[PDB]
Amino acid sequence: MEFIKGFTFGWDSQKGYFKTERAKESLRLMQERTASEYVIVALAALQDTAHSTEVDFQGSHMVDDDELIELIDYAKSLGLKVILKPTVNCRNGTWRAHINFFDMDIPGEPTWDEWFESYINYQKHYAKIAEKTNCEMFVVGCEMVQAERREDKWRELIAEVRKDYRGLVTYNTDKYQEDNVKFWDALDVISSSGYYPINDWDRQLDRIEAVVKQYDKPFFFVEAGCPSRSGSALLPNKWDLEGAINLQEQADYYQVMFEKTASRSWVGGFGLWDWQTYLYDEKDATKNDDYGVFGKPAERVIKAYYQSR
Repeated sequence: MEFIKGFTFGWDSQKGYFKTERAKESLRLMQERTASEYVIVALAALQDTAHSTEVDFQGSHMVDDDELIELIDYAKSLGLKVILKPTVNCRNGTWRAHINFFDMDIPGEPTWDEWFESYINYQKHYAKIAEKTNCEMFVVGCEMVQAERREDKWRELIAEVRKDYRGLVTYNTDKYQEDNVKFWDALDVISSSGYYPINDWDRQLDRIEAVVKQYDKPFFFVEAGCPSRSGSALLPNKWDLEGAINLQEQADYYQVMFEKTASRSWVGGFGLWDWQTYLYDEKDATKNDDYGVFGKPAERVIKAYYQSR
């Protein structure tokens, strides 16, 4: 596997976003300003709470199949490779790492089999799209920490995805959880959200290196990045961190992340987080405290390193 110079796209998208010209424009800017060669198209189905059972991918929150195929087709037209990442959020705000049910099946109660029935049908639907558009990779889940223990149901899901998609298949685990997943053998690539503190890269990379050396599969940080806020470089996963705007902090994180990881040949790339479909105007970049790199010093750090290799 080649080093994945990737960037995440579309996380802000709702139904209709991908029909628009500005969506196509945000994508080209992302390729030109970053030198990304892969785009990770991250989408979010909806379920009501962390313990609901119906996973909704048809509502206004979700792009339609045709505008998704247009957008992927466009990315490939720009010369991009495409990684398709369909995940789930909760309407009540709960981070999906908490989706979880009783180990036992209780009569009046939601079960793992119900949630996996819906989530697998969600997954199969976009596996079919990943195959017909020839996506290079498909990531069947994202940061499902409390659900990772159901390795039986995940392999069932993976099996169902393989019936629909011939390509590379991975699961996206959370920071510090790279070894929590006991089903990497059923997959082709290992990937985590590498939101690691700016002062802790040596210890964490060393920990992950021992884990991936057991598997003989490529690995990459399918999520990684940092808001431009004071305090963000210590907790870069915290999207809602409270801090003053700080563009240098974001660039410093990126600069150290690449220094620390360029030495590990097993770090197989990044899905940097994240590039919005509806991009803010450049004039506004210096006032943006968010993950975006457009028009910030970090934009130049990322492209320079993606040039490096």
